[PDB]
Amino acid sequence: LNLGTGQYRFPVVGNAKFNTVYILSDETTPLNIIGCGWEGNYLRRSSGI
Amino acid sequence: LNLGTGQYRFPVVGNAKFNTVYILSDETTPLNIIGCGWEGNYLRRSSGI
Repeated sequence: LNLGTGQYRFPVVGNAKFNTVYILSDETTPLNIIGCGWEGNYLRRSSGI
Repeated sequence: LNLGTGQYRFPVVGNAKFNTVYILSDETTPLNIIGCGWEGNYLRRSSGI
């Protein structure tokens, strides 16, 4: 088998309101997804509360 | 149809105690309102508590 263990990093570049990450595959093969992270620049100008 | 998805930003300029935002329309057409935000300068001189 070709199975492997995480993680896997991949660029999701752009605004948060517009990027829709999704996982289609197919297959004759399993998968497991444990967690999901993200990073990114955050800048709110109006310092709230 | 002409439906669309948010957001929509629009100036509510002035003091908070005096601005009354409200939504009349009419129509033969639906609407949905999910959330509402606002920003604005806040300056309380007397640093309370």
